Amino acid sequence: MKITVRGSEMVYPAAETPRRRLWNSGPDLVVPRFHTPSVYFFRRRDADGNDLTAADGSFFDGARMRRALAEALVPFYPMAGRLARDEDGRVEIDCNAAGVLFQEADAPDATIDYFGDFAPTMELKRLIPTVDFSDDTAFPLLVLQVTHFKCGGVAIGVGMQHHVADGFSGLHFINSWADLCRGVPIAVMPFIDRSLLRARDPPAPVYPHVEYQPAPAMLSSATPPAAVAIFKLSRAELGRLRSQVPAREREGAPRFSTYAVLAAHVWRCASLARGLPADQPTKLYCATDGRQRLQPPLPEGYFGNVIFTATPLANAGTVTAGVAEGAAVIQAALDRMDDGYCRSALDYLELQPDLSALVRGAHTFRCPNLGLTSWVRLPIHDADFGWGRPVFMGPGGIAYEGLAFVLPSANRDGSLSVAISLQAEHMEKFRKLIYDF
Repeated sequence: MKITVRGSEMVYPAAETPRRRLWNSGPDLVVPRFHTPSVYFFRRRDADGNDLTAADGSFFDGARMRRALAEALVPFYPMAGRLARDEDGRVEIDCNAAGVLFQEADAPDATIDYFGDFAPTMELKRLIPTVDFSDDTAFPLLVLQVTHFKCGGVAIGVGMQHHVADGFSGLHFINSWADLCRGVPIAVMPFIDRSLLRARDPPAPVYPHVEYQPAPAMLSSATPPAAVAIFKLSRAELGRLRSQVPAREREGAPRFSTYAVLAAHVWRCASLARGLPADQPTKLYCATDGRQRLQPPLPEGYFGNVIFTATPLANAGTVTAGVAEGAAVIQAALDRMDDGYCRSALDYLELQPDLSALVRGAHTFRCPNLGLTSWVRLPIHDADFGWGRPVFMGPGGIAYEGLAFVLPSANRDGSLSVAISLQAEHMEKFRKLIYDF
Protein backbone atom coordinates (compact mmCIF):
# COMPACT_ATOMS: atom_id res chain seq x y z
CA MET A 1 0.00 0.00 0.00
CA LYS A 2 1.00 3.62 -0.51
CA ILE A 3 2.01 5.64 2.55
CA THR A 4 3.64 9.07 2.46
CA VAL A 5 5.16 10.88 5.42
CA ARG A 6 3.65 14.34 5.50
CA GLY A 7 5.49 15.65 8.54
CA SER A 8 8.21 14.63 10.98
CA GLU A 9 9.75 16.55 13.82
CA MET A 10 11.56 15.88 17.06
CA VAL A 11 9.41 16.75 20.08
CA TYR A 12 11.13 17.99 23.26
CA PRO A 13 9.85 18.17 26.86
CA ALA A 14 7.56 21.16 27.54
CA ALA A 15 9.60 22.26 30.56
CA GLU A 16 13.01 22.02 32.19
CA THR A 17 13.87 18.45 33.15
CA PRO A 18 16.70 16.89 35.19
CA ARG A 19 19.93 16.50 33.22
CA ARG A 20 21.58 13.32 34.49
CA ARG A 21 22.75 9.80 33.75
CA LEU A 22 20.13 7.24 34.77
CA TRP A 23 21.52 3.94 36.05
CA ASN A 24 20.27 0.72 34.43
CA SER A 25 19.68 -2.40 36.53
CA GLY A 26 20.41 -5.89 35.18
CA PRO A 27 16.87 -6.39 33.82
CA ASP A 28 17.21 -2.98 32.09
CA LEU A 29 20.25 -4.36 30.28
CA VAL A 30 19.19 -7.80 29.05
CA VAL A 31 16.80 -6.39 26.44
CA PRO A 32 16.80 -6.12 22.61
CA ARG A 33 19.11 -3.45 21.16
CA PHE A 34 16.63 -2.02 18.68
CA HIS A 35 13.17 -0.49 19.00
CA THR A 36 10.33 -2.75 20.09
CA PRO A 37 7.31 -2.06 17.86
CA SER A 38 3.62 -1.83 18.75
CA VAL A 39 0.59 -0.53 16.84
CA TYR A 40 -2.78 0.89 17.83
CA PHE A 41 -5.75 0.99 15.43
CA PHE A 42 -8.67 3.41 15.71
CA ARG A 43 -11.88 3.61 13.66
CA ARG A 44 -13.90 6.76 12.97
CA ARG A 45 -17.11 5.08 14.24
CA ASP A 46 -17.77 3.23 17.53
CA ALA A 47 -19.49 0.14 16.09
CA ASP A 48 -22.80 1.44 17.40
CA GLY A 49 -22.23 3.59 14.31
CA ASN A 50 -21.57 6.73 16.35
CA ASP A 51 -19.18 9.23 14.75
CA LEU A 52 -16.04 9.58 16.88
CA THR A 53 -14.96 12.84 15.27
CA ALA A 54 -14.74 15.47 18.01
CA ALA A 55 -17.17 18.39 18.21
CA ASP A 56 -14.45 20.68 16.85
CA GLY A 57 -14.19 18.35 13.84
CA SER A 58 -10.89 16.93 15.09
CA PHE A 59 -9.77 13.30 14.80
CA PHE A 60 -6.22 12.66 15.98
CA ASP A 61 -4.97 16.22 15.46
CA GLY A 62 -1.19 16.08 15.31
CA ALA A 63 -0.81 19.48 16.95
CA ARG A 64 -2.90 18.66 20.02
CA MET A 65 -1.07 15.32 20.24
CA ARG A 66 2.42 16.85 19.92
CA ARG A 67 1.35 19.32 22.60
CA ALA A 68 0.31 16.56 25.00
CA LEU A 69 3.44 14.57 24.14
CA ALA A 70 5.84 17.39 25.09
CA GLU A 71 3.93 17.66 28.35
CA ALA A 72 4.17 13.94 29.17
CA LEU A 73 7.90 14.05 28.52
CA VAL A 74 8.25 16.22 31.61
CA PRO A 75 7.59 13.58 34.26
CA PHE A 76 8.61 10.84 31.80
CA TYR A 77 11.78 12.72 30.85
CA PRO A 78 14.03 9.69 30.45
CA MET A 79 11.84 8.81 27.45
CA ALA A 80 13.36 11.92 25.82
CA GLY A 81 16.95 10.85 26.45
CA ARG A 82 19.56 8.90 24.52
CA LEU A 83 21.67 5.83 25.23
CA ALA A 84 25.20 6.26 26.63
CA ARG A 85 27.81 4.30 28.59
CA ASP A 86 29.56 5.02 31.88
CA GLU A 87 33.27 4.79 32.69
CA ASP A 88 32.91 1.00 32.98
CA GLY A 89 31.09 0.73 29.65
CA ARG A 90 27.75 -0.06 31.26
CA VAL A 91 24.84 1.22 29.16
CA GLU A 92 22.78 3.90 30.90
CA ILE A 93 20.19 6.52 29.98
CA ASP A 94 21.65 9.93 29.18
CA CYS A 95 18.72 12.14 30.17
CA ASN A 96 19.63 15.03 27.82
CA ALA A 97 16.12 15.80 26.54
CA ALA A 98 17.24 15.19 22.94
CA GLY A 99 13.53 14.51 22.32
CA VAL A 100 11.24 11.92 20.72
CA LEU A 101 10.40 11.60 17.02
CA PHE A 102 6.79 12.30 15.97
CA GLN A 103 5.65 11.71 12.38
CA GLU A 104 2.30 12.07 10.67
CA ALA A 105 1.49 10.04 7.57
CA ASP A 106 -1.23 9.34 5.02
CA ALA A 107 -2.51 6.23 3.33
CA PRO A 108 -4.54 7.92 0.54
CA ASP A 109 -5.88 4.78 -1.15
CA ALA A 110 -6.17 2.26 1.68
CA THR A 111 -8.46 1.84 4.67
CA ILE A 112 -7.21 0.34 7.92
CA ASP A 113 -9.07 -2.81 6.80
CA TYR A 114 -6.10 -3.39 4.52
CA PHE A 115 -4.53 -4.88 7.64
CA GLY A 116 -7.38 -7.35 8.13
CA ASP A 117 -7.20 -9.21 11.44
CA PHE A 118 -4.21 -7.04 12.34
CA ALA A 119 -1.76 -9.96 12.42
CA PRO A 120 1.76 -8.60 13.14
CA THR A 121 3.13 -9.21 9.64
CA MET A 122 6.12 -7.16 8.49
CA GLU A 123 3.56 -5.02 6.63
CA LEU A 124 3.05 -3.25 9.99
CA LYS A 125 6.63 -2.00 9.97
CA ARG A 126 5.43 0.73 7.57
CA LEU A 127 3.39 2.19 10.42
CA ILE A 128 6.40 2.94 12.58
CA PRO A 129 9.14 5.46 11.79
CA THR A 130 12.32 3.94 10.37
CA VAL A 131 15.30 4.27 12.73
CA ASP A 132 18.96 4.82 11.85
CA PHE A 133 20.72 2.49 14.28
CA SER A 134 24.23 3.22 12.99
CA ASP A 135 25.01 4.90 16.32
CA ASP A 136 23.76 3.55 19.67
CA THR A 137 23.80 7.07 21.08
CA ALA A 138 22.30 8.85 18.07
CA PHE A 139 18.76 7.47 17.75
CA PRO A 140 15.82 8.67 19.85
CA LEU A 141 14.51 6.18 22.41
CA LEU A 142 10.92 6.59 21.27
CA VAL A 143 9.60 7.08 17.74
CA LEU A 144 5.94 7.64 16.93
CA GLN A 145 3.89 7.78 13.75
CA VAL A 146 0.24 8.69 13.33
CA THR A 147 -1.06 7.40 10.02
CA HIS A 148 -4.37 8.60 8.57
CA PHE A 149 -6.19 6.24 6.22
CA LYS A 150 -8.81 6.51 3.52
CA CYS A 151 -12.25 6.35 5.17
CA GLY A 152 -11.06 8.02 8.35
CA GLY A 153 -9.18 5.32 10.24
CA VAL A 154 -6.01 5.97 12.21
CA ALA A 155 -2.99 3.91 13.28
CA ILE A 156 -0.48 4.92 15.91
CA GLY A 157 2.85 3.19 15.46
CA VAL A 158 5.21 3.06 18.43
CA GLY A 159 8.87 2.14 18.46
CA MET A 160 10.42 2.08 21.93
CA GLN A 161 14.00 1.24 22.90
CA HIS A 162 13.63 -1.15 25.82
CA HIS A 163 16.63 -0.03 27.88
CA VAL A 164 14.41 2.83 29.03
CA ALA A 165 11.48 0.71 30.23
CA ASP A 166 9.55 -2.55 29.84
CA GLY A 167 6.10 -2.91 28.29
CA PHE A 168 4.32 -2.16 31.53
CA SER A 169 6.12 1.19 31.93
CA GLY A 170 5.88 1.90 28.21
CA LEU A 171 2.10 1.60 28.40
CA HIS A 172 2.07 3.74 31.54
CA PHE A 173 3.71 6.40 29.37
CA ILE A 174 1.49 5.94 26.31
CA ASN A 175 -1.62 5.97 28.50
CA SER A 176 -0.43 9.09 30.31
CA TRP A 177 0.28 10.78 26.98
CA ALA A 178 -3.32 9.94 26.01
CA ASP A 179 -4.68 11.09 29.36
CA LEU A 180 -3.16 14.54 28.80
CA CYS A 181 -4.41 14.66 25.20
CA ARG A 182 -7.93 13.88 26.35
CA GLY A 183 -7.48 16.63 28.94
CA VAL A 184 -7.29 14.44 32.04
CA PRO A 185 -4.32 14.72 34.42
CA ILE A 186 -1.83 11.87 34.94
CA ALA A 187 -3.26 9.57 37.64
CA VAL A 188 0.01 7.94 38.75
CA MET A 189 3.30 9.82 38.41
CA PRO A 190 6.33 7.75 37.40
CA PHE A 191 8.82 6.77 40.09
CA ILE A 192 12.27 7.01 38.55
CA ASP A 193 15.01 5.15 40.44
CA ARG A 194 16.28 1.77 39.28
CA SER A 195 18.66 1.33 42.21
CA LEU A 196 15.81 -0.59 43.85
CA LEU A 197 16.87 -3.49 41.58
CA ARG A 198 20.58 -3.36 42.39
CA ALA A 199 22.17 -6.74 43.17
CA ARG A 200 23.09 -7.65 46.74
CA ASP A 201 26.67 -6.92 47.78
CA PRO A 202 28.25 -9.36 47.54
CA PRO A 203 26.02 -11.07 44.95
CA ALA A 204 24.61 -14.37 46.16
CA PRO A 205 22.59 -16.27 43.56
CA VAL A 206 20.90 -19.46 44.71
CA TYR A 207 19.58 -20.74 41.35
CA PRO A 208 21.41 -21.41 38.09
CA HIS A 209 18.84 -19.31 36.19
CA VAL A 210 17.95 -21.65 33.38
CA GLU A 211 16.13 -18.70 31.76
CA TYR A 212 19.46 -17.12 30.75
CA GLN A 213 21.12 -20.36 29.58
CA PRO A 214 21.41 -21.34 25.87
CA ALA A 215 18.19 -22.75 24.34
CA PRO A 216 18.14 -26.41 23.22
CA ALA A 217 19.24 -27.18 19.64
CA MET A 218 17.49 -29.57 17.26
CA LEU A 219 18.86 -33.05 17.90
CA SER A 220 21.51 -34.04 15.35
CA SER A 221 22.14 -37.53 13.91
CA ALA A 222 19.42 -20.76 4.42
CA THR A 223 16.70 -19.45 6.77
CA PRO A 224 13.13 -20.71 6.07
CA PRO A 225 10.48 -18.00 5.43
CA ALA A 226 8.59 -16.85 8.60
CA ALA A 227 4.80 -16.67 8.47
CA VAL A 228 2.78 -14.62 10.95
CA ALA A 229 -0.90 -15.06 11.82
CA ILE A 230 -3.46 -14.30 14.51
CA PHE A 231 -6.09 -16.66 15.92
CA LYS A 232 -9.10 -15.73 18.02
CA LEU A 233 -10.56 -17.94 20.74
CA SER A 234 -14.02 -17.08 22.10
CA ARG A 235 -14.69 -16.95 25.83
CA ALA A 236 -16.70 -20.14 25.25
CA GLU A 237 -13.88 -21.92 23.37
CA LEU A 238 -11.34 -21.02 26.10
CA GLY A 239 -13.75 -22.33 28.68
CA ARG A 240 -13.96 -25.59 26.76
CA LEU A 241 -10.17 -25.84 26.49
CA ARG A 242 -9.90 -25.28 30.26
CA SER A 243 -12.49 -27.93 31.04
CA GLN A 244 -10.25 -30.40 29.25
CA VAL A 245 -7.67 -29.99 31.99
CA PRO A 246 -8.78 -31.77 35.20
CA ALA A 247 -8.76 -29.57 38.30
CA ARG A 248 -5.99 -30.51 40.75
CA GLU A 249 -8.35 -32.08 43.35
CA ARG A 250 -6.56 -35.03 45.04
CA GLU A 251 -3.53 -32.78 44.70
CA GLY A 252 -5.08 -29.97 46.73
CA ALA A 253 -3.25 -27.46 44.52
CA PRO A 254 -5.05 -24.45 42.99
CA ARG A 255 -6.40 -24.99 39.45
CA PHE A 256 -3.94 -24.22 36.62
CA SER A 257 -3.98 -20.56 35.55
CA THR A 258 -5.76 -19.89 32.24
CA TYR A 259 -2.38 -18.64 31.07
CA ALA A 260 -0.73 -22.01 31.77
CA VAL A 261 -3.54 -23.88 30.00
CA LEU A 262 -3.59 -21.65 26.88
CA ALA A 263 0.21 -21.50 26.79
CA ALA A 264 0.41 -25.31 26.99
CA HIS A 265 -2.09 -25.53 24.11
CA VAL A 266 -0.05 -23.15 21.97
CA TRP A 267 3.21 -24.89 22.87
CA ARG A 268 1.63 -28.23 21.98
CA CYS A 269 0.22 -27.03 18.63
CA ALA A 270 3.54 -25.38 17.72
CA SER A 271 5.49 -28.56 18.62
CA LEU A 272 3.09 -30.78 16.64
CA ALA A 273 3.15 -28.33 13.70
CA ARG A 274 6.96 -28.40 13.79
CA GLY A 275 6.96 -32.18 13.81
CA LEU A 276 9.15 -32.51 16.92
CA PRO A 277 9.86 -36.10 17.93
CA ALA A 278 9.18 -37.11 21.53
CA ASP A 279 12.83 -37.00 22.67
CA GLN A 280 13.46 -33.45 21.38
CA PRO A 281 13.93 -30.87 24.15
CA THR A 282 11.93 -27.70 23.79
CA LYS A 283 12.03 -24.55 25.89
CA LEU A 284 9.21 -22.02 26.30
CA TYR A 285 10.03 -18.44 27.35
CA CYS A 286 7.36 -16.84 29.56
CA ALA A 287 8.00 -13.20 30.46
CA THR A 288 6.85 -12.42 34.00
CA ASP A 289 6.30 -9.02 35.70
CA GLY A 290 8.34 -8.82 38.90
CA ARG A 291 6.67 -5.68 40.23
CA GLN A 292 4.47 -7.56 42.68
CA ARG A 293 6.66 -10.69 42.92
CA LEU A 294 9.41 -8.70 44.65
CA GLN A 295 8.83 -8.10 48.37
CA PRO A 296 8.22 -5.50 49.36
CA PRO A 297 6.62 -4.54 46.01
CA LEU A 298 8.17 -1.74 43.97
CA PRO A 299 6.55 1.71 44.27
CA GLU A 300 3.42 2.30 42.23
CA GLY A 301 4.62 3.96 39.04
CA TYR A 302 8.08 2.39 39.12
CA PHE A 303 9.61 3.30 35.78
CA GLY A 304 11.90 0.76 34.12
CA ASN A 305 12.30 -2.96 33.34
CA VAL A 306 11.06 -5.48 35.90
CA ILE A 307 10.91 -8.58 33.71
CA PHE A 308 11.85 -12.01 35.03
CA THR A 309 11.45 -15.03 32.77
CA ALA A 310 9.99 -18.42 33.59
CA THR A 311 11.32 -20.98 31.13
CA PRO A 312 9.50 -24.33 31.26
CA LEU A 313 11.61 -26.90 29.45
CA ALA A 314 10.57 -30.44 28.58
CA ASN A 315 10.88 -33.13 25.96
CA ALA A 316 8.39 -32.64 23.13
CA GLY A 317 6.85 -36.00 24.03
CA THR A 318 5.60 -34.44 27.26
CA VAL A 319 4.33 -31.24 25.63
CA THR A 320 2.57 -33.06 22.78
CA ALA A 321 1.10 -35.81 24.95
CA GLY A 322 -1.61 -33.40 26.08
CA VAL A 323 -2.49 -29.91 27.30
CA ALA A 324 -2.65 -31.07 30.94
CA GLU A 325 0.88 -32.43 30.72
CA GLY A 326 2.24 -29.18 29.30
CA ALA A 327 0.22 -27.03 31.68
CA ALA A 328 1.77 -28.72 34.73
CA VAL A 329 5.29 -28.03 33.46
CA ILE A 330 4.41 -24.41 32.72
CA GLN A 331 2.63 -23.75 36.02
CA ALA A 332 5.54 -25.27 37.97
CA ALA A 333 7.91 -22.85 36.20
CA LEU A 334 5.62 -19.88 36.92
CA ASP A 335 5.23 -20.88 40.56
CA ARG A 336 8.97 -20.73 41.22
CA MET A 337 9.11 -17.04 40.24
CA ASP A 338 8.91 -15.68 43.79
CA ASP A 339 10.81 -12.90 45.60
CA GLY A 340 13.80 -15.17 46.26
CA TYR A 341 14.07 -16.28 42.63
CA CYS A 342 13.77 -12.74 41.28
CA ARG A 343 16.41 -11.34 43.67
CA SER A 344 18.67 -14.28 42.86
CA ALA A 345 18.27 -13.32 39.20
CA LEU A 346 19.56 -9.81 39.93
CA ASP A 347 22.66 -11.30 41.57
CA TYR A 348 23.21 -13.75 38.70
CA LEU A 349 23.12 -10.90 36.17
CA GLU A 350 25.59 -8.87 38.24
CA LEU A 351 28.11 -11.75 37.97
CA GLN A 352 27.99 -11.91 34.18
CA PRO A 353 31.10 -10.80 32.21
CA ASP A 354 28.92 -9.60 29.32
CA LEU A 355 25.18 -9.00 29.56
CA SER A 356 24.78 -8.35 25.85
CA ALA A 357 25.44 -12.09 25.39
CA LEU A 358 22.23 -12.99 27.24
CA VAL A 359 20.04 -10.90 24.96
CA ARG A 360 17.44 -13.08 23.23
CA GLY A 361 16.97 -12.94 19.48
CA ALA A 362 15.98 -15.03 16.48
CA HIS A 363 18.46 -17.70 17.58
CA THR A 364 16.65 -18.07 20.94
CA PHE A 365 13.16 -18.65 19.56
CA ARG A 366 13.84 -20.62 16.42
CA CYS A 367 12.51 -24.18 16.29
CA PRO A 368 12.35 -26.15 18.67
CA ASN A 369 11.85 -23.28 21.12
CA LEU A 370 9.18 -20.65 21.58
CA GLY A 371 8.45 -17.33 23.25
CA LEU A 372 5.01 -16.59 24.69
CA THR A 373 4.09 -13.22 26.17
CA SER A 374 0.71 -12.32 27.59
CA TRP A 375 -0.65 -8.77 27.41
CA VAL A 376 -3.92 -9.91 28.93
CA ARG A 377 -3.53 -7.91 32.14
CA LEU A 378 -2.00 -4.88 30.45
CA PRO A 379 -4.07 -1.69 29.86
CA ILE A 380 -3.38 -1.88 26.12
CA HIS A 381 -6.80 -0.48 25.13
CA ASP A 382 -6.78 2.47 27.55
CA ALA A 383 -5.08 4.83 25.10
CA ASP A 384 -8.05 7.15 24.46
CA PHE A 385 -6.61 10.48 23.24
CA GLY A 386 -10.07 12.09 23.05
CA TRP A 387 -11.32 10.31 19.94
CA GLY A 388 -12.16 6.88 21.39
CA ARG A 389 -10.46 3.70 22.58
CA PRO A 390 -8.48 1.60 20.06
CA VAL A 391 -10.26 -1.31 18.39
CA PHE A 392 -6.90 -3.16 18.36
CA MET A 393 -3.46 -2.97 19.90
CA GLY A 394 -0.73 -5.47 19.10
CA PRO A 395 2.96 -6.06 18.35
CA GLY A 396 4.12 -4.17 15.27
CA GLY A 397 5.77 -6.73 13.01
CA ILE A 398 7.51 -9.96 13.96
CA ALA A 399 10.62 -10.56 11.85
CA TYR A 400 11.42 -14.13 12.86
CA GLU A 401 9.71 -17.40 13.87
CA GLY A 402 8.99 -18.62 17.39
CA LEU A 403 7.29 -15.63 19.04
CA ALA A 404 3.72 -15.66 20.28
CA PHE A 405 1.56 -13.04 21.98
CA VAL A 406 -1.72 -13.37 23.86
CA LEU A 407 -3.94 -10.31 23.42
CA PRO A 408 -7.15 -9.46 25.26
CA SER A 409 -10.15 -8.27 23.22
CA ALA A 410 -10.86 -4.52 23.05
CA ASN A 411 -14.64 -4.97 23.26
CA ARG A 412 -14.35 -6.86 26.54
CA ASP A 413 -16.20 -9.93 25.16
CA GLY A 414 -13.81 -12.24 27.02
CA SER A 415 -12.20 -13.56 23.85
CA LEU A 416 -8.40 -13.81 23.48
CA SER A 417 -6.19 -13.75 20.41
CA VAL A 418 -2.91 -15.52 19.84
CA ALA A 419 -0.55 -13.79 17.42
CA ILE A 420 2.32 -16.06 16.46
CA SER A 421 5.22 -16.43 14.03
CA LEU A 422 6.43 -19.81 12.78
CA GLN A 423 8.23 -21.17 9.73
CA ALA A 424 5.84 -21.09 6.76
CA GLU A 425 5.55 -24.87 6.47
CA HIS A 426 4.89 -25.11 10.23
CA MET A 427 2.29 -22.34 10.13
CA GLU A 428 0.38 -24.25 7.44
CA LYS A 429 0.02 -27.08 9.94
CA PHE A 430 -0.52 -24.88 13.00
CA ARG A 431 -3.56 -23.23 11.39
CA LYS A 432 -5.29 -26.60 11.37
CA LEU A 433 -4.24 -27.60 14.91
CA ILE A 434 -4.99 -24.50 17.00
CA TYR A 435 -8.78 -25.12 16.89
CA ASP A 436 -8.49 -28.93 16.83
CA PHE A 437 -9.79 -29.77 20.34
